[PDB]
Amino acid sequence: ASNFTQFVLVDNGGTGDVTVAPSNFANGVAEWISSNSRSQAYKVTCSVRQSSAQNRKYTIKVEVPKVATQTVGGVELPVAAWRSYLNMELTIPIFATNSDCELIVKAMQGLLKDGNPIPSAIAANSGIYANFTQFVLVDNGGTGDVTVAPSNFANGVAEWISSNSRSQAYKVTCSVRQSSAQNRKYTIKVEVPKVATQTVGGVELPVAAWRSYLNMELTIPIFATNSDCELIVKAMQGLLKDGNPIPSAIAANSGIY
Amino acid sequence: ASNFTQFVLVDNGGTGDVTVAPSNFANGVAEWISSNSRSQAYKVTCSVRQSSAQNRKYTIKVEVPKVATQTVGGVELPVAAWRSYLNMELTIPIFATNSDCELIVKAMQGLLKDGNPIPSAIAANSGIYANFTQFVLVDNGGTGDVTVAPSNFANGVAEWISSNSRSQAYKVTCSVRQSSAQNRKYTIKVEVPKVATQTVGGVELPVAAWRSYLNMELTIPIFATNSDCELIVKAMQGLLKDGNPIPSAIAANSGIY
Amino acid sequence: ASNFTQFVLVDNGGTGDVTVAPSNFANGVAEWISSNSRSQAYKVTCSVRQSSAQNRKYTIKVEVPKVATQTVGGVELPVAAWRSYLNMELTIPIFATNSDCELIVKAMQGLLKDGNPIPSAIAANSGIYANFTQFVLVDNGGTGDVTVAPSNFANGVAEWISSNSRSQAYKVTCSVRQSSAQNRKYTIKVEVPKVATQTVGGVELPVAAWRSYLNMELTIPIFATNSDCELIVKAMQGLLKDGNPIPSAIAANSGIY
Repeated sequence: ASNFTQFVLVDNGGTGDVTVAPSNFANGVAEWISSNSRSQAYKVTCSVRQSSAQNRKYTIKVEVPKVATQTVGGVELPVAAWRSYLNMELTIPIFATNSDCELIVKAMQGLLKDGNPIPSAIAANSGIYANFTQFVLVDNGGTGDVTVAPSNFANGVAEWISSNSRSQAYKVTCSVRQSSAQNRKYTIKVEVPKVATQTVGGVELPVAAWRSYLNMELTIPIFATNSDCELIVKAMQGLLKDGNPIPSAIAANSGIY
Repeated sequence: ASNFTQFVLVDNGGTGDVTVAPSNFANGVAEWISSNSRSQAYKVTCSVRQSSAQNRKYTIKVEVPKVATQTVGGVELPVAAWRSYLNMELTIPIFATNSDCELIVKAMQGLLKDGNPIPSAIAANSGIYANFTQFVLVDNGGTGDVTVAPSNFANGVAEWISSNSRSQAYKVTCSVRQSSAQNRKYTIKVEVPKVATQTVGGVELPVAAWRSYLNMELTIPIFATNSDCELIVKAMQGLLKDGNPIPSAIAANSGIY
Repeated sequence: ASNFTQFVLVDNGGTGDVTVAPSNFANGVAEWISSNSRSQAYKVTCSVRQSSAQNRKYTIKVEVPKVATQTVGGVELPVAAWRSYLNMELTIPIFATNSDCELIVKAMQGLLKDGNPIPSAIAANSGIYANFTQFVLVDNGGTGDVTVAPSNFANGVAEWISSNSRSQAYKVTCSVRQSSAQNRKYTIKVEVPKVATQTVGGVELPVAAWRSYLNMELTIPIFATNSDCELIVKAMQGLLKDGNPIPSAIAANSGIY
C-alpha cells in the first residue's frame, strides 16, 4: 500500500543523492522526480498492465540524463545531451501467494548487485557492457537457490534457461546493435518464471499463473563513457531494490498509488 | 604475464621437437616459430578480440605443414605440400574470477588428452576422424566434474549440451564435408559455457559474463594419412596444454606480449 | 642538391641495410624503391590532395617485403612472399592553423612506435595487450593526458575512446580477418582530434575541427612463419617514428628533404 515514499535512486553515498519524490504519471503509470527542472532530472516510470489472459505485465522505465550544460544556446539551460533509456515490461502472476513475487523481486535485485555480473559490466561501458550474464535469480539464502548456466550462441543472440528443462526454468535473453547513426540498444529480455508455495519441492506446491516477459530496451548513446555508465547501472538496480516502491509493488502483486 | 616462453608444440619425446620461439605477429595476434625457414615451419597464432558486448573472443590458429621435399622444382626448397589449418575463435568471460578461465582451460586440454576421444580420432585419420566426441570438459578432479552425453542427429550436424538444460550446459557442435576438389573441413564449434565462483552449488555463485563461441574450421587435405594426422592432433592439444602460453593467457583472462 | 633521395629506414643490428632510393610519381603518387632487386624492395608512397574546400587529405602507403626465395621451376627467384600496406590518410582543414599538424604527426606515428598498446598488438599476442583497457599513447611535457579507454567492436571492428568528451576523444580501431586461403589481412585506423571550440549559435561546443585516419592494412600469409611479423611491425611503425625521411614529411616542409 501507498509505497510512494521518497527513495534514493542512485545510492552514491549521501552526496548528490538522486532522491526522487513519488506520486505521479498519467493514464496508468508511475513516477519519481528528482530535485531539478523538467530537462535534467531523472525519470522513473512503472505501470501495471494485464498483458494477456493469465499473465499481467509491468512496464517500467528509467531515464539517466547526463547532467551537463546544454550545447545549444550557451545559456544555463539544464538538460541532457543524451539519455540512457531503460525499458522493462515485466510480466507476472497474480493469484499466487505473496511469497511468489518475493522470488521475482529478488530476481531483480540479484540481477544487479554490488560486485556482481551486469552491474559491473554495463558499468565500465566497454570491456564488459551490453548483455548476457549469470546470477542466482532468486537469492533465497543457503537453500532453494536457482543455479543457471549457458549453452547456445546462434547469431549472437543468447538464451539461458536454468537447472531444469528448456521449457520450465528461469530463462533470459538479450542483444545489442547500432540501431542508427548515434545510439545503441540492450534488448535484455528477462522472462522470469515463478516457483513458489513450496519448501523444497514438498508436494504442497499448487502454484499458479505462468511466467513473466521482462522484455528490455536499454538505449545507450555512443557519447557515454565509464563514469556515466556506472550511474546507468545504479539506476537499474536502485530501481528494483528491496524496500523501494518499484519492487515492493511487484512484491505484493500490486501497483502503488 | 609475458607467457611468451619457448614451449614445445608437439610432445614427440625429445627427438625432432617442434619447439617454438614465442613473441610475434601483427595487428592483434600471436606467434610461435620453429627452427626452420619461412615455408616448412609451424605456425601458432592466438589473438584476443572483444567479440560483442559482454563476450570477448580468442582467435587461435595452428598450422601443421608436411615436412616433405617440394614437388615443384626438384631443388631443396623446404615447404609444405599441404597444410592442416586449425582455426578456433574461442569467446570467453572477463570480469569473472581467475578460476573461471581455469575451468575453460581444462575444457581445452581435456578436449585433447592422451588416450581420449578427439585425440585418438583425428589421429588415425580414417576409421575415426572429423567430429563429434565426448569428454568431461572440465577436469576438476573427483568432484564437480561435468558429464555430457548426446541425442540429436539432424542432417548429420550434431549438437551436444551437458547434464543441464538445452540452454544452460556445455554445448559443442561440428561438421565435415568435401568443400572442393582437394580439401575437407572440421567445423568443430565448441561453445564453452562458464560456471565458476562456486564450491558445489553453494550459493556463493555470483558468476558473470555469458559463454564462449569456439567456432573451429580445421581444413585437412586428402593427401594426409595416419601418421601425419597424429601430428595434427598433437598440434591441437600441444596448443591448449597447461603451462603453455596459449591456454595460460586464456587462463588469466589475458593475452601474452 | 636533390631532395626525395636514397634514405634510411628500418634496421637491426649490423647486417642488412634498407636504403630506399626514388622511382616514380606518375599522376601524383610518390614512390620509393630500395636496392638492386625490386622483388625485395621497400615500396612507399606519398601524395598531396585537397579533398574539398575546407580540408587537405593525403595518402602514404608502405609495402614491406621479405627476403625469401620462391623456387618454382628449379630456379631460386628472390621474391617477397608478402608485402605490407601502411596507408595513412590524413585530413587537415584550412582553418586548422600551422600548429595542429605538428601535434597530429606525433599522434599518428606517435601512436604506433615499437610496442605501444596499439602497435604492441602488431608485435605480439595481446593485440590489445591488456584485456583491452584504458591505456597511454600521445603525450608532451606535463599538461594534458590521452588515456584511451574501450568502447565498441560491433561486427568485428575494435574501437577506443578517451576521456569525458567524445568530440575530443582519440578513436582507434583493430580487426582480424583472413582475406583468402594464403593470407591474413588487418585494419587499424586512427582518428586524432583537436581540443578546439566550435562556437555556433552562441554556445562553446568542445569539438574537433578535424580527425586523423592512420589506417594500416597488413597482409600476412600462412606460409610466412612466426618470424616475419616481428620484423614487419618494426617496419611499418618502424617506418614513421618522429622524423624519418617518410614521416618527417608528416612533420615538416621536407617531403624527403
